Amino acid sequence: HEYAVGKIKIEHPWLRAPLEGETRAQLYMLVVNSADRPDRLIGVKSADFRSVQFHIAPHLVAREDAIYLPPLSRVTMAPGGSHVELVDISKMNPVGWAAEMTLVFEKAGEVTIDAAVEAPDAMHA
Repeated sequence: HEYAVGKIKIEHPWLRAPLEGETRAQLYMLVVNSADRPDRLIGVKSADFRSVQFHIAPHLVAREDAIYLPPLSRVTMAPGGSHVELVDISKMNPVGWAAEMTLVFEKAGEVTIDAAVEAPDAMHA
């Protein structure tokens, strides 16, 4: 599933469902900036959770609340690598469903995605 707005593409967003009793989960998506100018992912809007923390290379233990995207760049995400932490989850659809959220890019604007809800220990897709 690809989403696109402006020169931004978001490929195959998916998340690990939170473990029973837990309120955090990891989300993974390929973000591509095909513009000759930088962009910034500055917000993730959802009624499902309070906030997000981006963990991106280099220094994956450090977090940030936006992602600066250089021109002609991408962020690849997977378990053990770059990822988004969804923080203070109040509700999440079942495994096999999707979670609706809106991404806000400073230049490209807003796109609503449906991130696939995968098993809590899923490694792909």
